Amino acid sequence: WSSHEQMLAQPLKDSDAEVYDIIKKESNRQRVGLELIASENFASRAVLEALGSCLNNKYSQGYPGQRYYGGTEHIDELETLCQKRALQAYGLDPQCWGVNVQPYSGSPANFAVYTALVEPHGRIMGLDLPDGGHLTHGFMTDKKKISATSIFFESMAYKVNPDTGYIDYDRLEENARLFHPKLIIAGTSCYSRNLDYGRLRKIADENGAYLMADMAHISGLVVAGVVPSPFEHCHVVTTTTHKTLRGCRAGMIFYRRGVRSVDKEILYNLESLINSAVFPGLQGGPHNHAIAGVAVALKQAMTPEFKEYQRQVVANCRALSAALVELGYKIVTGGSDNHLILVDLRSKGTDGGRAEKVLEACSIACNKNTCPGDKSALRPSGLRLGTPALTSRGLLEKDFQKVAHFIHRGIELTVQIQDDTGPRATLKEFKEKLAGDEKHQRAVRALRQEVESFAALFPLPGLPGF
Amino acid sequence: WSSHEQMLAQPLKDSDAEVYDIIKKESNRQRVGLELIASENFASRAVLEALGSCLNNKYSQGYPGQRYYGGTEHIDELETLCQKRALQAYGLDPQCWGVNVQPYSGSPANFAVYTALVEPHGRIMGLDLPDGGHLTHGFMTDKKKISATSIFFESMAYKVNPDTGYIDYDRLEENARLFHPKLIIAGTSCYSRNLDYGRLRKIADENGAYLMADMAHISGLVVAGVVPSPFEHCHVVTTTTHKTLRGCRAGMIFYRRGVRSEILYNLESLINSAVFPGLQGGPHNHAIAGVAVALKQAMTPEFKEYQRQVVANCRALSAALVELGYKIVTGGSDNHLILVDLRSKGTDGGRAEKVLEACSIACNKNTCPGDKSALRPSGLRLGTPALTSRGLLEKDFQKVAHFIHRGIELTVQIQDDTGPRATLKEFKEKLAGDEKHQRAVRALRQEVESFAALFPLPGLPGF
Amino acid sequence: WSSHEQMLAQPLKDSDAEVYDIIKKESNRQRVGLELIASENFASRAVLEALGSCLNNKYSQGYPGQRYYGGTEHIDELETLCQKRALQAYGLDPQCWGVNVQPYSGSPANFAVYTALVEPHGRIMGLDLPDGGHLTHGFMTDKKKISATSIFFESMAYKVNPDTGYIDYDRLEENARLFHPKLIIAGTSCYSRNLDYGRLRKIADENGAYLMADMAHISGLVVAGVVPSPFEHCHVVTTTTHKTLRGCRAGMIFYRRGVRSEILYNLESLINSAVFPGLQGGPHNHAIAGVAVALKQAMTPEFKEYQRQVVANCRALSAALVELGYKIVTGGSDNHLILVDLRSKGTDGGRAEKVLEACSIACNKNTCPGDKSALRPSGLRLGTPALTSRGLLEKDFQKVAHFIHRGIELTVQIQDDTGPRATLKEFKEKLAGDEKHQRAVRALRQEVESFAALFPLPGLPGF
Amino acid sequence: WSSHEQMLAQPLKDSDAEVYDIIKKESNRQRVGLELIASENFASRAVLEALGSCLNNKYSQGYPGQRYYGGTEHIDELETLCQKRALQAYGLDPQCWGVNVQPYSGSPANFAVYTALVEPHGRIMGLDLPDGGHLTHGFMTDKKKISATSIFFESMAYKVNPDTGYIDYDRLEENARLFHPKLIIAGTSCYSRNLDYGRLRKIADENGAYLMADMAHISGLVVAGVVPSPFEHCHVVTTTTHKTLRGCRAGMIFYRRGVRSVDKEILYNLESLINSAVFPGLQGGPHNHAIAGVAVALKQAMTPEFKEYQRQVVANCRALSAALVELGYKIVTGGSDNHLILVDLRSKGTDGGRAEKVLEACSIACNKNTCPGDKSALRPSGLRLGTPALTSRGLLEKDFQKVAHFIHRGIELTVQIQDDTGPRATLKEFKEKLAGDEKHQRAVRALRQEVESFAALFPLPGLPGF
Ligand SMILES: *Cc1c(COP(=O)(O)O)cnc(C)c1O
Ligand SMILES: *Cc1c(COP(=O)(O)O)cnc(C)c1O
Ligand SMILES: *Cc1c(COP(=O)(O)O)cnc(C)c1O
Ligand SMILES: *Cc1c(COP(=O)(O)O)cnc(C)c1O
Repeated sequence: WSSHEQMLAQPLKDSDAEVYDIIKKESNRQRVGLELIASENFASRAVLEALGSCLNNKYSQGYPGQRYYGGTEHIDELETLCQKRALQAYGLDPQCWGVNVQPYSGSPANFAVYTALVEPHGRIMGLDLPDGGHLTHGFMTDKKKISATSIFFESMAYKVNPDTGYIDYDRLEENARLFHPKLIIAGTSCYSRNLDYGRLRKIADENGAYLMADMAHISGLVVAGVVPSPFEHCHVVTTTTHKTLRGCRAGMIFYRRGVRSVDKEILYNLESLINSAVFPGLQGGPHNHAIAGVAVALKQAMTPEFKEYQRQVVANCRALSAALVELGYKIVTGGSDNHLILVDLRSKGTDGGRAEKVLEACSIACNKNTCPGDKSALRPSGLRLGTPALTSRGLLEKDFQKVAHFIHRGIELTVQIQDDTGPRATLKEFKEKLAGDEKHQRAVRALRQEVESFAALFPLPGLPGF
Repeated sequence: WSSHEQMLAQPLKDSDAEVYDIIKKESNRQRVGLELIASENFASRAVLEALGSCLNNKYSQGYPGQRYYGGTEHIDELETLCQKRALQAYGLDPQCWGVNVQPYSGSPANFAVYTALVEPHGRIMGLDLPDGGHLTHGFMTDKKKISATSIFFESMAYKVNPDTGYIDYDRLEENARLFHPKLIIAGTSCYSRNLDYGRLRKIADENGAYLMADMAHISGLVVAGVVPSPFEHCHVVTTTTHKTLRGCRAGMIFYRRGVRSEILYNLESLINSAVFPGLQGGPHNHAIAGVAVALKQAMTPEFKEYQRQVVANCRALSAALVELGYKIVTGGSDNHLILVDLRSKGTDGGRAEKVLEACSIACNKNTCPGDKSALRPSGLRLGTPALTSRGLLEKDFQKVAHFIHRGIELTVQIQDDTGPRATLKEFKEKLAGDEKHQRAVRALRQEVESFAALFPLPGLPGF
Repeated sequence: WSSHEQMLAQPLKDSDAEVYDIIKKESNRQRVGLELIASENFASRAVLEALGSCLNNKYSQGYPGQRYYGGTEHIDELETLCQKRALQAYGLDPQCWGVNVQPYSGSPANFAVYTALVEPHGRIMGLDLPDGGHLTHGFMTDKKKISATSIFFESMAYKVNPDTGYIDYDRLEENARLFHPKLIIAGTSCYSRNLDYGRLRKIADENGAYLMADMAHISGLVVAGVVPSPFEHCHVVTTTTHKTLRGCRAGMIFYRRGVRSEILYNLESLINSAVFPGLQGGPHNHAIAGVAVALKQAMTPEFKEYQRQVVANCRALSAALVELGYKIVTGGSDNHLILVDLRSKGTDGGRAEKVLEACSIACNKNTCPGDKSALRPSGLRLGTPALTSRGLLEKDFQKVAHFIHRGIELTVQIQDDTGPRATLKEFKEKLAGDEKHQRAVRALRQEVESFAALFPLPGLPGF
Repeated sequence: WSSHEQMLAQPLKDSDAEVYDIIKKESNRQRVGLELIASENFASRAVLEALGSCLNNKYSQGYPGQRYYGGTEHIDELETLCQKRALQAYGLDPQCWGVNVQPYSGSPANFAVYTALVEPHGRIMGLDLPDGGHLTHGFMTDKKKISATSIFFESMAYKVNPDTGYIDYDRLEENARLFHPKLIIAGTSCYSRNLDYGRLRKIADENGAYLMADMAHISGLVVAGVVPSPFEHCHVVTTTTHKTLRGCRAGMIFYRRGVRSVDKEILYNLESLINSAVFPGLQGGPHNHAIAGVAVALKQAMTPEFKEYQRQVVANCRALSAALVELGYKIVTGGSDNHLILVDLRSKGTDGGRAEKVLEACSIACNKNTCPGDKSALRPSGLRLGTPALTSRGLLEKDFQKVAHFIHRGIELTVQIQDDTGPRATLKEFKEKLAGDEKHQRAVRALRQEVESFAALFPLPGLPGF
């Protein structure tokens, strides 16, 4: 009873040794590994410190103008500030753009938008998952609706041309006339090229639909001006605050304000619809500590250092890509305009399914992903590789060329093991063959060692070993 | 780059002076004010430290043993551990109960459950908002569906008896037969009494519906065994991890496993699939560690003692207000809060909350079962969790009751000066634009803040 | 071809002997039986002749002045005329009322209205089936939506007070506030009392809902002014054109025009668009002519007198049964039918309807407000429209009451012989497989049919 | 009060002179006009006599096995008989096919099927309206759902290739994979070619969807074996009972029974779902007089005379088509396989919108319809012409060649008037110019005379001038 007050003041290290130890091991794992998973990054110490603030305590349902409770003087300064920085970072005129900074994450932001502009059973069109689309843009089969987007709304995907790897805008244009979407989504999870927002706006307008961009993956590149901005043609732009923006996990919803079209002119009614959908529609108390973190990240994102960082991200990807091509690997669309590339491993006689597991055992992180061709999702041919994470650690072109070779050594190893299993062997048997065969296990150990020694050469953003 | 590395290692104080200053002022505001808003609390230093961990960086869609990406060895140890502590804290047998610890907050947890068990347009019944219910349990008018629960599903509320302030279980029993709910919700935002879970389970079973408890507000009291547990009769229990549980903001979904009545439970896979890949993306592992830390602290006898104190304080605050002539809805409370009917003093919570706020006494308005209009709620909701975390005891809450009373008297004054009939905007002007009054506020604020500064403020060292 | 032309000019008797024979036997069955099924009637020769017209051949999608195809000069004269007579028959000012005469039947008319005013998942409230409501007003269980109304829309029933047999308007008033209906239905399939349309309009307005009356059963009584008109308080009135109106099978949708409360009515275009191109295709013009013919006949004093006789007969039949010791739900009736609670004789409508059928006395079972099980309805619904069209008067219905009584006694007998507890299939065996009994049936059938043959059978000359 | 009994026995002629007169004028209109509207026909006297039977009186909700009331001995003989004849007429084995004969019309039958197999918001794919599809197969715009099919369900149309006029099965195959239909509809309102049911079954099976044929327009041709049967590949076949089947207005639902697929095999659950949807789902008391009419029509449809009639129907269409082609008219898909043709009037510098009204004034009935090309529905280029109606009146090839010339004289007249109005004149102005200009009005009168004199040469099926 007396120690209750001490309990509240006791550091994590002393209070919960078990959780503390987990964080420590995790921190060390991140340090000695090579992060190539495209959606991964490292938040700055500043951002992380914001999350532990007393901002966790205040309930502030509503918005700066109208909150359900009082005592929000400072919470209001914060959310207002965060909104100012968000618009600023993207060179947006507050008279043409507004922004909601309360979404809990990327998926919640998207859903708030659908709930506001689409409504139950409204039609939505998004990039097909196997072609690089995201779950939240629609995901269903001929017998079931899996994603909440597909469950509560009516979704239909649009594909990429498998012979070029590019989104087939022509086919989408024709299909939109028959499907009658209320909203079209411009955003991807695994696509290395810029999106033709202008074309998509024409198609959207033609069908009277809204054009929503989900820039989650390129949000950081956009700020630095390294890839064309989606704010030029879209009505709404959703995004995560982590990934390439490098903040804590959260989301934001940018929306247009003012005149939409002439004749006499009609206006944008996006603002109130979106805000009401976020609250009291879908969420409760906003997570202010996360809003401060996002704010901090937005300030850092406007610095020339961040600008230079993003140029480096894209340059590294180009270098990594060229080095892999020189090694004989096939890159979808032949290359990239951004931070990632999709490597078609068919060019090496294997698949991303087996490759990702072998590379993981070597402490090289990345993930499998189907290539536009692929006649089966149960054996994706590609590997998605992104440069954001390692670039935040200071890796430059030369470093990524060395990384390309580690990955290659990995693919060679994966091929070795596969040939040692059989043509009709299962992924489970493959994984087991890799775990219980000292022969391959020796190869793994040796490559892991080089991979981790090379990784330890670079700093690990965050708190002092936390 | 030279400076790029340092930008990422730089402290918040130096990196972003503006945000830092805001936190500082906020920290100070919390310190000198008296927090009586029932859903507020103070997270421990340990919990807050977890949020700043490198756990922020890892993407772990899926679940332990079912991850999309590799490299989740430690994230798995964490989520698994968090689940173990969640079941443990509530004395739940892992063969009868399972738990999802990925919800981003209270509302997201509820929605995941509806999406899993109810499905589009499925019927849901919950306590009517004006009678103390929560938005996420249903909120619509005769012309519009406001809450996402009411938009994507078909909701119908059940009311409390305005003459007793208690949920009218009889009427709910009759209406369930006509409405045919697929799910009934047992949980509140402003109700001072224990819920008759057993009765609700009978009604749910009768209609073949699921009984979901939303213990967000009493989750902490439940752990300490200070109020009956909803795990005894419900099929599912959702909850926030903050509020009375005192963790960081997040949510959890407890669900039954095993035999239901041979017929088994299919809750687990439905709920997990709804959370992901259904509604969410990457879980927030730093928040999961925070919840884990909070669950360990919640099993300590200190936490147990804390919760007893919370309820004792509420009883004391309640008695002191009754002695001062205030009317408490249902006459008293079984938990951490009370709904004070200000009609007994000739005013409303709408005007009272603003005057008390100006005096640095935080609380909020809320309609009382009677109330013939939501635009003039008669009550004030007051909770003891926050101040109890600061060490306040019965004697302290009696002093607090007096400050609140001085406040009510002041609100009434600004009311007599405005006339028996005046808008709320007129009242506020008289409050902020009257020598004697703005002066009255200043004087009470001073005493309120001096008394408040006598107690410690949980959290990180010095902001 | 030589014979092809004649095949199309050939009479039914020569063309299809098998179908012809069926009609003949059916015609004879109708002649020698006693029709007491409340929804049955006999269409006049004039009405039937219209159905065989060349009006069958013309496709006229759309409406007068709004046709898809040309060549509708006469179809337009017809539909326009039919609309004029419909409004006229009910004393409706064409500036306050409009009417759609294309519905294929009663159910299609109701559905068109829901589709127009309610829309997918919109809420609808109607009388509970077991309390005398109609399928199309809502029909679902706790596990399944059976009626298309319950499948495409969200329905919730309102009940009658089992102690009085009257619709409990108070409870409906309270439930409407919680359910938030978009449309409330005033109409029944088995209810002997007038509906409190005024009360229902107050409740509808309070919730901003539309009040739709489904007068299918009393449409004829309404025309003759024998029961209060639903056109006084409702916004929409749907109806079958057969039953008590005595036309061919079809339906109509009456809707208000002008000012509702400035706010006007938008019913017309919504309803018309829902019927077409919404739900139907080419209208059945031969049926529209039949309805027109029936509406002209319905405005004659002869029809007026007929309807008075219908209600008088019901009163007489009712009194004779009461004198015989039978219990009538709500004690009596205001219209053409009565619901007889057979519990007062130790049996149920389920067994009674089958025995009476075997005696050539037609009627059907129906649950009484009390009834603790639909698998053993206690009542028998009896209507006087059909026999009244055959000329039966009070004295005749008293004789009919006795035949029915002899029937009930017989059903009870087959019941005593089967034991206080026996399935329905056992009862039927004893009925058809017992010297004394099948013999009892034969004897009563004979008297029933001899008495029935004393009256004329409306329709075409000789089939 | 006394005459009440007389009132019930009074003939229509004496009872309601006004309605009687209308029928008479209508009967005469049908006699002197030339019916080319593809969905029109003339019911036989036998069929019409059935409609006036005492069958109008009996309420029989439910089905032969289970009715809500008793006294259905004969109604049961009737519905049972009608079902037997329906299956028989189409050479269907009652162990593989079942049939519901209670639908009130064509549209109600389709809706009962959607309600049974698709369910609320289920996806449905049908031929696009402007390409010859039917309303009940789906009809919506980018802002509104008009047809009840589009309101209660989620529909998406599939188009015909505008360069060939044929349904583009390839595109439909691709789109079905993205749309995930639960049911695909094979049926048309204005399409002159046979449907590739086999191809559609492959596509349906691929997506696990049901294949429903709506043979309303070719139902009669199918019975006579003049066009391939949809019962060979479809799971369900809906149809009107009038149109080419020549019965009274009603509808039927044919559905498969027995084994569906192997592996071990799964069965068809269509029967109970469809029956329950019709009742107590959507309808109330069946219209027995209409069921007898359908029965009578089904018996007549199995006669060699009917068989010969249908061959004549198709031969006439071929002749009408050739005569119009020789006159320089463009027929969509170049010709027809059935009872109708879609004439593209662009080949004559006018549209079906103006043409249908001029031809109507000349007592030549037909209707406008957009041609696959058409860049606007507000000016459809085609005229749909069917031969069923006139063929029932005995018209043969020579007769249809004369009809082709009357129609041509009509088109020439329509062109004359249009040129007399202006390039940007409205259809309303065109219609008014045709009604208030004695010059054109004289042309109309003269052609009408020839048209009606020639029409009076043939018999008019039905009752003696009724
Ligand atoms: C990652 C990603 C998301 C999901 O973000 P969460 O924060 O995990 O919920 C949504 N959309 C796109 C385009 C993404 O890349
Ligand atoms: C507070 C509360 C919630 C909402 O929690 P959030 O974390 O704000 O999103 C849900 N349900 C009940 C019963 C509550 O008290
Ligand atoms: C009979 C009846 C109906 C149904 O009419 P149908 O013509 O059978 O389709 C609808 N509503 C009420 C109130 C009825 O009595
Ligand atoms: C005509 C037609 C219909 C409509 O029939 P109705 O009886 O008018 O309701 C439905 N489907 C198709 C394919 C048609 O040709």
